[PDB]
Order: sequence, then structure tokens, then C-alpha cells
Amino acid sequence: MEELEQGLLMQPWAWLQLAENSLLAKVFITKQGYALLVSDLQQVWHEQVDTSVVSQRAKELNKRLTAPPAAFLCHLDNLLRPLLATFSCDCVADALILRVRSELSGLPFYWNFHCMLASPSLVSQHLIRPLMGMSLALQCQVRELATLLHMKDLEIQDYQESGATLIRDRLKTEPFEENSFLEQFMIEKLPEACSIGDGKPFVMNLQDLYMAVTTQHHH
Amino acid sequence: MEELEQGLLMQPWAWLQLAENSLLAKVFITKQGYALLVSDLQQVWHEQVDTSVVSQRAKELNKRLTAPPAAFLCHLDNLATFSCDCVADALILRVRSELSGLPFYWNFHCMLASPSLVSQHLIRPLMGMSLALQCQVRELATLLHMKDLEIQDYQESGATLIRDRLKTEPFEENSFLEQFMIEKLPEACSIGDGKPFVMNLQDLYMAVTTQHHH
Repeated sequence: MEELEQGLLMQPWAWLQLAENSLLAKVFITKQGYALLVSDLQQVWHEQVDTSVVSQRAKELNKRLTAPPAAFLCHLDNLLRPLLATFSCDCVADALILRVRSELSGLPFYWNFHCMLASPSLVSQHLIRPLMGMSLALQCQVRELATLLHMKDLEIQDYQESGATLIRDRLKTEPFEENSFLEQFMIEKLPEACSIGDGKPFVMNLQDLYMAVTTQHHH
Repeated sequence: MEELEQGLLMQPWAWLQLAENSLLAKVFITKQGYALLVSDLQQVWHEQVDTSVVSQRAKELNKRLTAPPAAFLCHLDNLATFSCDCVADALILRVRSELSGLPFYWNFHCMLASPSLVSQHLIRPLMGMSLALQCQVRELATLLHMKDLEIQDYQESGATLIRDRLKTEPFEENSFLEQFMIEKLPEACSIGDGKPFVMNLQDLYMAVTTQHHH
């Protein structure tokens, strides 16, 4: 394993849909096996699989296929890269089972992802820590942009206050005040702005920042 | 004790100073008991207690003094010397205060937090905070672009600057992100000991948690 986990850490979160259910998920597949991580925004599920496990489960699932685990693994990777054939999601006690129904070389292929609850180590490394790093960095952005904004106000004031001049008037901006900026933001905008939703917008507005935090945290 | 869990979702995180590490702690105290969540930014611990446990535990820990459970709780609400030890999945957080002019002892008996509270107390709110900060970034950027349009009007026709050092370079988002990622991100994304988290985010934290719950 080991290399799987390490590749998993550099994977971003994607969005997946199946039978109305959605999941956040990332996967790192090699010829050695895969690591998978899945969250419904309530629990987090994990699986790591090796070559031995692939052979055993593909045989049990497909009572008529013959290939090395490599074939089974490359098909799974070429099925899940673009997406991130048809899926379903079942729970049993603490575990999650992600089912695949699809075809390899014109023959139907069945695979079940078997995920146990992710350990606290994973949930920290893949969710908590990076997410907390993003918020900080974003809070730096805000601060750096507010200083940018006050610097543009000293410039226009230099035009109006002293430059001794005026404009077309249809463009005069209000002086920027971060106190009133926040207050209007956090009465008027926050209610939808912090919407966890389907994890759908998190994977589409934030992943570049997510990757950059993880690379940093790990290097 | 169902209300105690509810009230906990919306307390901010405190930072705690220890000998070998620091902890993050949020806590909700009533006359009914307490609920605490602690974290070292690797693991998360939980404890919920009622007033039955309070008097047994205080009687064990304190010989110099006694008092009704609700008063002990009220003094803890006040919340100091902190130490801890970790046996397997237990964190025992030890506190040392001064009540009635005498030493006072309290130990938090903390087990590994359920995934469900990790989600409710960190992941969901933390994710919410990131989406909210990103809308802000957006609104500042638009605001910056508006102010350029304004200043480009003065530049368009005559109008000279007096102080030959005030010029702002025109705001272009993609490059601002570019410089931020090389020049600022390394320091600014560093979790550290959690102190940054407690120093500049607990207002947004209290606002997101309360939004989410309502």
C-alpha cells in the first residue's frame, strides 16, 4: 500500500451521484490496488485494496471472467477518472458499499467498493486540517484585499481632496470600510454563502485552494 | 442533557496552554451538567456529564473542600492550571483552580469523539466557513474592480496625482492569487497549534454554526 494513501492525499474532492444519493469522493488507483475515500458530509468511509483482494473479489463477483487484477484495476480507473455504467449505494451497520455495474471488453463487469468508517487519522488529513488551512488563507486574502481597497481610496481622495478635480459622476464608489463590509455580509449574504448542500459547490469553487493547501501542509 | 449537546454546537473554540502540547476546547455548562469537546488537531475528544457525576467526582478529587454540584459547575463556567494524560483512546484533562481561597481540582474524562460530532463541530462548519470566505473574496474583488473604473476616469482625462507615490497598480485577480500562493499561503495556511484558528475565525465560526443549526 503506502503509495496509494500518499496519492490519495493529493487527490481533490469530487462529486458523484447515484440513485438520487450523492457522495463526496476521491480515488487513487495503481497496478498495486487502490485507495478510496467517501463522505456523505455526515460520516467518512474508507477502503484500501491490494492485488490479492482484487483477484478474490472479481472472481466472486464475476463467475465467468478471467484476468489478472491489473485488468480489473485499470478498468476501474478508466471508469472513475472521467466521472469524478451505473452506481448504487447500500449501508450495513458501520459500513458503506458502493456498487458498480458496467462492462469490460464487451462483457458486463461488477464491482463493489467496501468501505469501513474512516479512521480519525484520515479524517484529519483529508478533511479537518486542509479545510482549516483554507479558511485561514482565505481570511488572509480578505485582509490583503481590504488593504488593497483602502489604498485605492487614498488615491481617489488624492484626486478629489487635492488633485482638485471631478468625474462623470456615474461611477463614484463608496469609501470602503471593513466593519460595515462584514456587517452587511454577515446579515445579508451568510445564510446561503455557507451552504454545505450536496458538497456540490465545495468541489467546484474550492478544490484549487484545497490542493494548494494540501501540497503545502505536506511539503 | 440533550439541550447541553445543542448549546455546545454554538460555543466558539478556546485555546489551551499545555506542557507538551496545546488543546482546543469548546464547552457548554448549565446547572444540569456539561458537554465538552477537545482537539489537538489530530484527534477529537468528547465528554458529557450530569450533576450525579459531578458530586461523585468532586468528592474524589477535592478533600480540602465541598459544595453543591451546581456551584462546582458554576465555578467551571467561570474557567487556571491545565495538564493532561492520554491512556489509549482516553484524554484526561486536569484543571487546577482556586475556590474559597483553596486549591480546586477537576478532571475531564474524555473519550474519542463520535464521527457524527466531528462532522457537526468541525467539518460542516469549517466547510461552511470556507465557502463564506470565498464569497467575501469575491465581493472585495468586484469592489476593487469598481474603484479602478472610478480612478481610470481621472486618468482618462487630465487630472494629475499630487503625491508621486500613491499610484495603485490596477487590480487583477488571477495575478493576486498567483502572488498569494507563493508569497503568503505557506505561512497563512499553517495550522500551527490552533491559535490562528482561535484568534481570527471564531466570529465566523459562531455565525456559521448558528446559521447551520437554524
